[PDB]
Amino acid sequence: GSRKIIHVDMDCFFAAVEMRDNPALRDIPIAIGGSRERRGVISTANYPARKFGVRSAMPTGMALKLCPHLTLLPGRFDAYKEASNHIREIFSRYTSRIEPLSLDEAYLDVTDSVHCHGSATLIAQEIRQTIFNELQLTASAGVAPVKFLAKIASDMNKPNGQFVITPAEVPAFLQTLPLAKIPGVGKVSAAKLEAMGLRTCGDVQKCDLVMLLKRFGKFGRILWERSQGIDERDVNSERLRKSVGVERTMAEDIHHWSECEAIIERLYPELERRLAKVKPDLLIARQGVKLKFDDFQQTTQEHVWPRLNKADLIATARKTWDERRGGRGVRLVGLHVTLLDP
DNA sequence: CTAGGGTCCTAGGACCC
DNA sequence: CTAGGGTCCTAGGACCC
Ligand SMILES: Cc1cn([C@H]2C[C@H](O)[C@@H](COP(=O)(O)OP(=O)(O)OP(=O)(O)O)O2)c(=O)[nH]c1=O
Ligand SMILES: [Mg+2]
Ligand SMILES: [Mg+2]
Repeated sequence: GSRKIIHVDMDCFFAAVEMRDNPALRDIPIAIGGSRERRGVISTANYPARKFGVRSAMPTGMALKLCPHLTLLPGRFDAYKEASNHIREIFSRYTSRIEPLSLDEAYLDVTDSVHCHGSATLIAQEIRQTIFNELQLTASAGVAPVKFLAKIASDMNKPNGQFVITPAEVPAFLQTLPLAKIPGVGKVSAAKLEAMGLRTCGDVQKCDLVMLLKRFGKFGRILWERSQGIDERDVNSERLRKSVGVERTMAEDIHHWSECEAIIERLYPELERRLAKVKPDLLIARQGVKLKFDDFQQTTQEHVWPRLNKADLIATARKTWDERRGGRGVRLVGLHVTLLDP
């Protein structure tokens, strides 16, 4: 045999950084997100805000109606990136088998670690404590024989705790595990399963695999596997970004093409900078645009293209604007690139 | 009264052999 | 008295943080 997988996850990541750097924000409801005037949402919130119901992805106006004392911060990305680089270097003291999933979390494979006598429990404990020292931030961790259980486990003694699932404990832990707790099983999937009388991993273990393949395709095989603790996904330390985009939601819907082009002119230098970091010569596989309309419908138009090119993005966006807008107002415009393969 | 990044999967149809 | 099957494009969506 069994692997030893750790998932490490920072507690309230953006709000914890802001609370550390400004202690007057410790005991008051705060969130990182865009204002109502800017038609924004909540990136995350601290625990004082959360007991009022403030959640990641909530429209900021709803957040303020739920928590009128909410203090709203714009977010300091360089502060968060600095912390994220530090925790990942901490991870590297313990193993090179590191798969970051976002700024604030990573799977570790410590199957063959000679740290703490190979105890994944003590390694996770030591990683959490080293992060508290040095960074003055708290993390939670999960320890399990496979990825998705380690990720579920990191949520169970959150914040500032951990939870271990041994191979012996997996069958009991699975029997009653709500399917919605499985990463990748979101609102729509969960509801379709519920409509089918499937709520827990116990329910799916009684199910015909062919039946699940019929109704769900590949996802049905994943659901069948995870429901009995099968998850052979290896921790991969060699993943690279495959795309780069820049996009903006305007405070007011635009209705004139010239406004669309003007926004593209503002977006293009930013996309160029970012593509330059990871690909100095700007060579790409595809590039294209995104529009989102006043009804929250959105469309993307992209095409094979060898090199980032502003004039081609504008011409593309003119086509999208002319052919797909349908007379609607546009609330967002975005630019997009997909990188080459090897 | 609904962000901005991204991952991955599926599907319809063009293209290739 | 005409190509199926594979691959490539491409748009859209579920989902993740
Ligand atoms: C979920 C989510 C997170 N984020 C950002 C803000 C978070 O600080 C960071 C990591 O998100 P999460 O790890 O999902 O949330 P969190 O760490 O803030 O809360 P928890 O302690 O329960 O794990 O990513 C968004 O911008 N939008 C989102 O929808
Ligand atoms: Mg977190
Ligand atoms: Mg996280």
